[PDB]
Amino acid sequence: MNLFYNKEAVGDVAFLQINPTEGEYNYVTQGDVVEIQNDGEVVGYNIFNASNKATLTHIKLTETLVQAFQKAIEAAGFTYKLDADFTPKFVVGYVETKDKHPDADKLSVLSVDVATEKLQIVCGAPNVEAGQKVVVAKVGAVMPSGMVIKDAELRGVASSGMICSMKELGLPNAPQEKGIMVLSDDYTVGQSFFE
Amino acid sequence: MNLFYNKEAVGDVAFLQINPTEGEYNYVTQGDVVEIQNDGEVVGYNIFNASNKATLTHIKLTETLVQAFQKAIEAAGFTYKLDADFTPKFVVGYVETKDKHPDADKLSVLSVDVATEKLQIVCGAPNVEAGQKVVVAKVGAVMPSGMVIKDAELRGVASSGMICSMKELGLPNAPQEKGIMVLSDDYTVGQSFFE
Amino acid sequence: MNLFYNKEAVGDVAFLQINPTEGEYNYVTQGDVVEIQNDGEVVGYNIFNASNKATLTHIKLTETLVQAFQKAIEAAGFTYKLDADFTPKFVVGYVETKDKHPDADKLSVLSVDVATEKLQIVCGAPNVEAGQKVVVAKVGAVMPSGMVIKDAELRGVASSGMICSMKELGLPNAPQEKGIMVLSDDYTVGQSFFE
Amino acid sequence: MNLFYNKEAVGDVAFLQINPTEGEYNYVTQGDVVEIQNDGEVVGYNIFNASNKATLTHIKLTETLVQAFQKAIEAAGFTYKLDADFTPKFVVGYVETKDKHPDADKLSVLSVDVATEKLQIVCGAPNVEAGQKVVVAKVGAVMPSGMVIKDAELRGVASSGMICSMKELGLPNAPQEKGIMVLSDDYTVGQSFFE
Repeated sequence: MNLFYNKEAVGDVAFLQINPTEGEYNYVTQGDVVEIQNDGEVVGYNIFNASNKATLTHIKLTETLVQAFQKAIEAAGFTYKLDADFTPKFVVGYVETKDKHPDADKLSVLSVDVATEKLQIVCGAPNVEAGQKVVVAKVGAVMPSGMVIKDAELRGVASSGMICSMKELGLPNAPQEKGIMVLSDDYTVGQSFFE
Repeated sequence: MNLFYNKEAVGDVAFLQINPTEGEYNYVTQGDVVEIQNDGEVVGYNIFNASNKATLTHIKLTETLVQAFQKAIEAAGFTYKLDADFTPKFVVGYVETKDKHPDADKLSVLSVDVATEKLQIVCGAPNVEAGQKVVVAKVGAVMPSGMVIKDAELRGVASSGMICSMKELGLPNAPQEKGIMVLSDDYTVGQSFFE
Repeated sequence: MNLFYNKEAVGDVAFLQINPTEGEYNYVTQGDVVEIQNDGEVVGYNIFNASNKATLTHIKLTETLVQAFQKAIEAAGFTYKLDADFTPKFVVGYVETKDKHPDADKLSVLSVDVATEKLQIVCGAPNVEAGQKVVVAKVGAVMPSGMVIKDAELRGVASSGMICSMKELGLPNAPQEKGIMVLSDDYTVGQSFFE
Repeated sequence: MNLFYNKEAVGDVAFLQINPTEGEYNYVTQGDVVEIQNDGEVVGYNIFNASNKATLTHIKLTETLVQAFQKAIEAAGFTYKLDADFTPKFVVGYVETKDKHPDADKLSVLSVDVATEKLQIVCGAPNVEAGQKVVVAKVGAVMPSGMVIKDAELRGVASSGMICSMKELGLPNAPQEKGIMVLSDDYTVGQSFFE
């Protein structure tokens, strides 16, 4: 399974994610695309001669590649629709309020304005404070360490996203200061942190 | 959603992996460990004050960490029993036979001896041949590019594992030769490729 | 040779570093250590059976390894002394003053307090301002991109160090904001940026 | 300084490369290019407004960039001529002969055919043998670990290059087999290992 931990950043909480049992795989083939599914849900695709269906010349998914594949599976007759939400998941947010977690003690529940909406995320970073601009890994974001941010819940209260630190953003070497990263007012709430 | 493709080493086929949207999540809390489950299956754990339950000072799961966590969730009253498989997933294999794929043309179906068992994997690498010792990414292995090797099937015939190339093993720069990597007889079938 | 360039963070200035060409190497051998020198200067060492002289089990020099090697070359009779400073080269600095470069136009000359001393560094980053706390790569620091910060000079005025940006500090993905990184007052002038 | 050590691949010999303490730097300015030199040798260049002199939009030197810079420093009046060696440094070589090192015991002196020439390199890798095709890091090559291969000498006999192993070529994880890498006959002597 997977394990995420970060004392000074989020808190002295370990997060174990487990992949559940998987049934036998089924393969529905049509033309050059084979739809593979486990149970009733589709769990993947094997599209052949992909080179003549998409520009594939460390291949990383892009809104345009997904479009190409979507176009191909559709041309094959399948109706399933690939996740095509390429909205930035790492964004600049503003910490409106910070309050004590009702029953955690070293954790705070924050209300972070992220422009498109306001997120309630639980954070244990000792350096976080209201009035700060920070980068939040919204639900869906994929952490360098592997973990995928989900609509979690920390000891009772819901948490939708994570306040990032240098490490979280991908910094190779461990920084002297390990709390979360505080951006200058220069940054704009709602804007993507990455280009 | 994961995407694998490597015209040179595997073949001109793109493997898309999808995780079917998980329903609601339920949280059963007892002491410092919260058992989280989706449907009836447990899908994870949030163990708090993990630092005083395990030695957590790029945290990667080890038989000993899992033991620590298992001891903690049990002490909390839960009966679920965490996984393991720490058996090496990248191993040295021997290509016993190589035959033409009944209906693929540029793909071959191989029978690879991996000591503990014999695997039938489909490979399109132009340089692969019978009599070669090679490194196979068995089912379960996690490819640097993200994808997780599964009990697949390529155009009809089953494929359990993947014959690796320099890139697949994690080589930073693209090598001149892009087929799969052929090891010298020095290597032992069944042994892990990594330390 | 190597080439450094970072319009947005330092200025429209291409940095070419060049290694002059050496010649004849001489080898003075004593016991297990061979002192190699070019001209009259020592340019290296080959210490044999190093395993029984130091703990070498991506080997990176540490104050302690250098000590071990120093002890060995001395025990061999050589008097040369290895440079073992190890003082942090990436530190938090305070921008005291910012003035226009006498004849550059898009560059500013800054006076940065770095606790142990005050450094005059020339910077073209558009977002830098007096009153800001920033991380400076002092003379000697080794930039991820290869270049080694030296007691430079930009169009006339001397520059001892470089004001860093996300990229410079080792961030994998290009950030939306490309100027230099502005730290919060939380940071302490003179302290190392890295742990 | 750098450090290199591969007990199993190269030998129980630690190589220290030392950066000879350079005195002052001198700056000769003409137009937009400043020629910087240490002693009498030129050690670099700072060409300003480089964007309007070359196409600079992880900047890595190319025969064309060097041409652009060369054209600029010349237009400024300087006569120095940029080096820039672009011949592959990591190549496929053939181990013609392998003999015992006259006085090292666990080292062998090899005669490696590299097509353009024959190199005498000293190697301690236990798995190396005559008749093998291997990848050699010729003089000039830059090892991932930092060190720069030079016209060395190991306990008496000269060594021009290094026989590489997985680690040396940049493999992230430590391999089970740590000797040098033996290529299949498929590889061609003299050809670059990297694309």
